[PDB]
Amino acid sequence: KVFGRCELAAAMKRHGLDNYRGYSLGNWVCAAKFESNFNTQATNRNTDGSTDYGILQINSRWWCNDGRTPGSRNLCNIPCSALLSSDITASVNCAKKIVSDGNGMNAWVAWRNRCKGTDVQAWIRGCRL
Ligand code: NA
Repeated sequence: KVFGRCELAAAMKRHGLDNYRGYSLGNWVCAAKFESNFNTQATNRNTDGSTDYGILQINSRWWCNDGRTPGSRNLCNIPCSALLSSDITASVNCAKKIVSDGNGMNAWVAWRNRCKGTDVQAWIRGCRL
């Protein structure tokens, strides 16, 4: 599924991401935009052989099991393919564990490089939220 900007914002808010660990909703929408272009089916391989999955590009090195990342962890206790669903529940619940791990949203390279320190509230402007 390719989400619209306000559609995703509304769904993230319903799932409790707005101001989760202090990150306003615009941060999460900005992160999804530059991680996946709002596409739930996005995948990208990393140099170490792990793979990033879904709208928030969650990595198989730590967070999910894809059967092809030996020596890795599965801290969200899910198969990585669950992160590609049109239903973003699994992605959001796993993202809540990531952002809680001590590094905040700095865990997402695209957030630190393209969202942090910008006007992230612009990403929800015009939405009925
Ligand atoms: Na894994």
